Order: sequence, then C-alpha cells, then structure tokens
Amino acid sequence: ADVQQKLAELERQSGGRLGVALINTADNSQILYRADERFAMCSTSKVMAAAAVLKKSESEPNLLNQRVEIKKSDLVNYNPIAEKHVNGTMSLAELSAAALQYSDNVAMNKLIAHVGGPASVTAFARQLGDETFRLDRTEPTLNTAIPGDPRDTTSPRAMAQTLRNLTLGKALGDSQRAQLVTWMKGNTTGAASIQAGLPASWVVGDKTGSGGYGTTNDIAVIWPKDRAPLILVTYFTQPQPKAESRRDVLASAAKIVTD
Ligand SMILES: [Cl-]
Ligand code: NA
Repeated sequence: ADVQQKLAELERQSGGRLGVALINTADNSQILYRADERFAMCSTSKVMAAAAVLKKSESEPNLLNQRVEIKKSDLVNYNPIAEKHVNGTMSLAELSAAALQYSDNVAMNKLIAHVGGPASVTAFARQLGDETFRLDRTEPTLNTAIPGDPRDTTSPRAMAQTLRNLTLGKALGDSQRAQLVTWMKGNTTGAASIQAGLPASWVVGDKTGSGGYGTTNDIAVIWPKDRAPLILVTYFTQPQPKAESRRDVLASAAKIVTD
C-alpha cells in the first residue's frame, strides 16, 4: 504494497520522477520505489566527498587541521562560507562542515581536489562496496541533472545502503563516523525536506541537494523516538529544465514511508 501505491500517487501528482529507499534497521526491511533508477545526486554527493576525506584522516590524523587557501579564483556559484574566507585559509574540517551543513560549493571542490578528483571519490565508493555511485564532475557542473545523463548519479537503493554503512555501520572509524553524524545532524538546509514530513521529536541528520530540472533531493539518517534508526533517501527530478524545487514532495514521501 500500500505504501507503493501512495508513492506512485504522489509521483503522479508531482509530475516528476520520484526515487525512494527506506532502510529500517529495526528489522533490516526496505521500502523501495524506483530504487534502482539513476538520479542526479546534486549536493547529496557532498556526503561522499566528506566521507572520503574522513577515511583518509584515519591514516593521517592531522589531516583535518590542514589549511587550504581560498582564493577569488575558487569561488563558484554558491559559496556562503567560503566567500567569508577569501584570501585566508580554512581547515579541511571547516570545509567538510561547510560542505555538509551549508552546501558550500567551494568546500566541495576543495574536498574533491584534496582526495584526487571525482574519480577518487568514486573509487572510495567502490571500496565501500557501492558499485553504483559515480561522481564525474566538480562544482558547479555536477548539478546539471539532465534526464538520461548518468554523470554524477546514483540510485536510491545504493545511496541508502552506502549511507547506512557510513553513518550506522563501520565504513569509518568511530571518531570519523561520529564526526560525520555530528556534521549531518548540524545541517542547516534540510528543515523543509525529509524533516518536514517527520514528527518533531525525531532526530535527523541529512544532506539536501537541488539542481537542474527541478531536481530536489534529501538523504537522511533518522533516529525516531524509542526506535532503531532509519535511512531514507528521497530523490526527485522533473521534466522541465526550469522546474522549481519541490521540497514538499520529499516531505510527503517521508511521511508516507514512515507512517
Ligand atoms: Cl522549463
Ligand atoms: Na551511492
């Protein structure tokens, strides 16, 4: 299923293409909708870039304190934190938090560059057992979200399983995992997306993403009250290049799958 029917109805009403994967770690059950189709990740890919740097820091413990220059030449389209630090330096920790909590695109590019570019972030995904994730481009072009274009895409199923590994599993060391979760719980951009469809008492760590074709995404680890955690990925994209974001569709998808 009945949840399936309701998601299909939501997708039809929304006019777009909706991809949902819920992992309920209470019973290892899944709710899936278009969960093997590819969707442009847009800013949700920043979680994988931050995780790759965190993984590197397991071998180089001072890595996160390493300072990175921010130059005018680094600015791109959306740099709310980086623009405050032009001609100075930010640590890799600060850049990670900036990418995850403000969706700063300079921060993302600096994370990508540090680990060796999009192919290296992808190789990190492969090391985790995620053969679906692909990061092809840097910011800002990885957000074009052209229909049929596989660049910078993943599936809901793969992203949900990978997010589970990163936040609830053992992909990262305890310190690094805790840091990732702390950052995602501190996200400032998600209140209108998955969170808006959940009870106020639940704790969410999430990363939103938006891009071309009205692509509106959110990936979340959810701690319900007195329940085992959930992983929820909601990806949404629309047929018109200039379509507006529909965060309400993700909130509605979240409400449907957690009732
Ligand atoms: Cl249009
Ligand atoms: Na993925």
